[PDB]
Amino acid sequence: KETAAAKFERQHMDSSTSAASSSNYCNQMMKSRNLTKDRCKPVNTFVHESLADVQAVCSQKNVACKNGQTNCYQSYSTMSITDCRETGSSKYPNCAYKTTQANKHIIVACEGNPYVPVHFDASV
Amino acid sequence: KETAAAKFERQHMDSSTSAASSSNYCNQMMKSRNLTKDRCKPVNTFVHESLADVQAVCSQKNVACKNGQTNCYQSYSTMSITDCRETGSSKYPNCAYKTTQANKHIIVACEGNPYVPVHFDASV
Repeated sequence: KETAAAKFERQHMDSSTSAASSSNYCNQMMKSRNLTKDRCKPVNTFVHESLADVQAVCSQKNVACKNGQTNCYQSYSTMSITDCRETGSSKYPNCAYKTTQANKHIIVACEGNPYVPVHFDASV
Repeated sequence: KETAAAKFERQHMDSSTSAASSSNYCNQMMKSRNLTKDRCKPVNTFVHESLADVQAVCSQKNVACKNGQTNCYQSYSTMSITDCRETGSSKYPNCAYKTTQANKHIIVACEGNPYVPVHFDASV
């Protein structure tokens, strides 16, 4: 239904903020992006950069993905990212998360034509 | 026949060094730890802290693991870790790695009695 590119954007992009505002950012974002609909998605990272900057990563440092594929790319520059981790007290449907704000390099998996991110591998 | 805890130790503990020595660290360790044996393991993290300090994370902050279950723990403090990522040029049996040294929080999955790390979930 939803495009892989569109899926990465809904799950990992937040260009409208430069950073996680408060400690409640994850609680709010995990829910508005539908990642809490049938279960509490345990982990998720939001990137606070323009789409253009994120798409540009597909042409930066080529590295192996977690699974062995070689279409992974690491940003040369650090980016404003928000780490969301489900806490030990969260119970669906009251999904609860720990918000962690940081500047880190990102690793995404790119595919298609045009060549854009379709998968969030990791942040380092 | 290694236990899941012994496996964790071989793969992710580097108590003997306070930090990644140099840019060759990953090439050396991936090999000596047998992670380059039949194939190049694409990614891996070494923790540079005493085994005691890492086992202690199993009683620190409880978080959801990547798989959704809640036997993961996030260390209270940052720890010295080295990130090893297989580069695009790497070719078995001559595995090539990019070494990244950083001070980050670690998330491990815990199991057994005593309750010790058996899986490296991520660094944040």
